Amino acid sequence: CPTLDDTARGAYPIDSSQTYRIARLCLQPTTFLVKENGEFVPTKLVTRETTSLDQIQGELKVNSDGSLTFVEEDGIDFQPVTVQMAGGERIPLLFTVKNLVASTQPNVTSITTSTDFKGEFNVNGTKGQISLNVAKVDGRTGEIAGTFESEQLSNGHEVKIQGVFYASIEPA
Ligand SMILES: [Ca+2]
Repeated sequence: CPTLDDTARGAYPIDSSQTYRIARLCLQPTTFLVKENGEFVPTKLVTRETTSLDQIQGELKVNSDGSLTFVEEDGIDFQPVTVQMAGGERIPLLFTVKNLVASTQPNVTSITTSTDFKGEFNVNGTKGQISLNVAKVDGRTGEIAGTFESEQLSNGHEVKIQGVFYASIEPA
């Protein structure tokens, strides 16, 4: 995924008289864990091609409490990934956030390094939860970066996916 400029700094103010969108959200997994004996255990990524989900986008709606809700409306729908257990079993997964609806804390006056988005997604047989932890904001450009954690049930397994993300926020 893209990265922020090395001098990126500040907060990204949110004008309550305007409406906003996520123009691009890219999720780059760094870890796939699969439940075995009740424990999420690490697996090795086998897929050599890109595993990132990119181009995710949609409105950021305002709720009655000043929180923002991101509604995914377009983007790459899924990425097929294969991971390998320690003992050699290869497991195909579809990494996705299709139909994501995710909200921030109340009283959004600016996107900062303490902003979080939490929500759920669901597509076909997968039901999932994800948290986006913003870690860096470029207030000039609307670019943000952070880490994410998702949990879902893809292909008969319970899977946790974690990684880094990049996003760009802008007025409608
Ligand atoms: Ca944070």
